[PDB]
Amino acid sequence: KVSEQLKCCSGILKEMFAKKHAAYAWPFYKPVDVEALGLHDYCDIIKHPMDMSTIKSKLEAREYRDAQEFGADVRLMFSNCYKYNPPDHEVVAMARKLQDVFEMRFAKMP
Ligand SMILES: CCc1nc([C@]23C[C@H]4C[C@@H](C[C@H](C4)C2)C3)[nH]c1-c1cc2c(=O)n(C)cc(-c3cc(C(C)(C)O)ccc3Oc3c(C)cc(F)cc3C)c2o1
Repeated sequence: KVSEQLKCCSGILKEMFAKKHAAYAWPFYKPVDVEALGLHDYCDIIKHPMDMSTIKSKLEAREYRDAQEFGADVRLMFSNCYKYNPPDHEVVAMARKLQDVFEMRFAKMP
């Protein structure tokens, strides 16, 4: 059922938070601290910021109708990173390693 795939989405997000991915996952745990980093143009270029904490809140508040809507937010998080940053930047390399974890689990969902 729809509520079985949303249970898997929780498991996928929990995995993305787990210790074994912590070295490359941490930049996506919470909203980009644009204040502290002095990224004055970030909110102008990124219209819909997204992060794993915001996704966790939305998932616990059952604001995702299906896995596809959860998926769109995970991919928005990564797209925001790929959009703002050059391809050589360390955060892009970290995004890709975490996205690979997401894409494999998301694809193998029953
Ligand atoms: C100095 C921060 C930064 N500067 C850039 C640019 C550098 C350059 C000028 C202009 C346009 C550029 C080309 C991208 C800004 N991008 C970032 C950037 C983008 C990020 C991003 O998309 N995500 C998802 C996370 C981070 C980020 C966030 C944080 C906290 C404070 C926890 O919010 C710390 C460090 C971050 O990014 C870095 C990272 C992940 C690894 C690294 F080695 C250095 C970072 C600055 C960043 O930092």
